[PDB]
Amino acid sequence: NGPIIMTREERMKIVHEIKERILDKYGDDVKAIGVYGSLGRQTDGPYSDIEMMCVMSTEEAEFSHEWTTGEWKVEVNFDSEEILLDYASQVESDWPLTHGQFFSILPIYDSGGYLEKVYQTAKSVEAQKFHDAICALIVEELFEYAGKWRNIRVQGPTTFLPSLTVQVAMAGAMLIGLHHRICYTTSASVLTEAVKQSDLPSGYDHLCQFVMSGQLSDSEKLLESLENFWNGIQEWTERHGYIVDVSKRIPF
Amino acid sequence: MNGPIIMTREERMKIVHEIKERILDKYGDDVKAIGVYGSLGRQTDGPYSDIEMMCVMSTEEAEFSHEWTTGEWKVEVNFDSEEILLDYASQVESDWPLTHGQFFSILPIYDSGGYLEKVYQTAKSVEAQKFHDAICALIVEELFEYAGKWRNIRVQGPTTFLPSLTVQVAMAGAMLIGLHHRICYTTSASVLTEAVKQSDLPSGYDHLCQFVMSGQLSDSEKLLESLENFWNGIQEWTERHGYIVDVSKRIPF
Ligand SMILES: [Ca+2]
Ligand SMILES: [Ca+2]
Ligand SMILES: [Ca+2]
Repeated sequence: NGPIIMTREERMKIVHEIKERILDKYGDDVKAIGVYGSLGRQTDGPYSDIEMMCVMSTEEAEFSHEWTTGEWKVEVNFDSEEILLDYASQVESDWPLTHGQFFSILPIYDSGGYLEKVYQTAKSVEAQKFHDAICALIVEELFEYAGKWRNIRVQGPTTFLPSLTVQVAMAGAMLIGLHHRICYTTSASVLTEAVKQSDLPSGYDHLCQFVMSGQLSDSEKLLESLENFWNGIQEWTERHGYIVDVSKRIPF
Repeated sequence: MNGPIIMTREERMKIVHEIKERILDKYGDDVKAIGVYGSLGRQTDGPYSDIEMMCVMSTEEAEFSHEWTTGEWKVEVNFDSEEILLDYASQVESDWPLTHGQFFSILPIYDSGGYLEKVYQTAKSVEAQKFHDAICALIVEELFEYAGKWRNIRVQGPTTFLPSLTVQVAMAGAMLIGLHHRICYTTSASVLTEAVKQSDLPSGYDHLCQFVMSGQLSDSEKLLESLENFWNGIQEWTERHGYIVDVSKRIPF
């Protein structure tokens, strides 16, 4: 029947049942249990899934249980303190999408201030890591997407252009999120929050309008808008000092 | 950088061999094999395609990569020990149809002892249970989650997320189809076109892909209807093929 509507009180009842199950099963190996995501922020919608995190004392612990009841869905991640802290301090290309977890933790069980430590680690990441992540995103994603749509212009298929344009808009949102060091609230709010930030690359707002309105059938206009955004990227990185090394033909 | 420039396969292969000689110079007899994959590996590279290369190392626990651009072209070279690579080649994730075509597109450039053939044999010999498990996980981890997201959109917005969400659902449906038929899509651009040509699709998937491929994603009510129809098709299809776990308990551990 798919996911059903639930109240925040019903979801918190489920969360506390899962907390008791975790403590019953894993005992003294549990350091902390938290709720994150929309429920952690107390902004869960009628149909939201449930996301929980556990900090384990066991070295190298890294597993998860993710299931449905037919009516709702739960994901519980189990990590050692060291593994969780390392993950909280790594800035990947999709950091603005993934690390909102650490700014939305609602502690429900904690034997020693562990979840507060995780939050402090996540918020204290040095500026250089975002600089590195931005330069990596330009090479690994945006430059690659530019080749993809330039291939489409000369040989098709234009049937990929709507999906690719969605992917380019999301990559630009990651670029903006890394620059401003902000984690988007939900996947649904990524594009709306991205285009409200200051110092956007030129052409990004215009590109996102096609994506947000769903008007992705004019292939020529999309290709022109993608090229305009790609040009805006170049000027923007120059403005903010996100300079990619292009000097080495083989960098090893 | 003016972005990716037009190149011929001849020009791209010239770059590939320059990279090969550097790899052999630097790592020497620790290099067991070097291959090209992707579109260049398939001899179907387009004018603007990037370059992807793989290196099998003899070195214990070797696992690194170099990914760079010259401003005109972009290269990624992955270096893995044989055991690490073969383990990766036999692991089936939700995006297996998108990642593992690599192992069916190897163009051998250097090979000291049948290593690249071994990689290919490992990738093509994955047990059926791993695809069954990956499909059941994909249903929970992505499709069920997406259903909650678009039902939230129906009742509280934002509809500005619906075109992107519909694209993501179509892609997840393509992963489901690719796992079921054991097929790896050639390129990112051909995922949906290849997916809808497979047999025995969940009901509603063709209609959903029609919105995504045409780019006509502005009618939110039509998208929501199409998504629910595909979600109904998922229920019927997974049940008919046995991609079903017991969901009766609130906590299954
Ligand atoms: Ca790539
Ligand atoms: Ca790798
Ligand atoms: Ca999730």
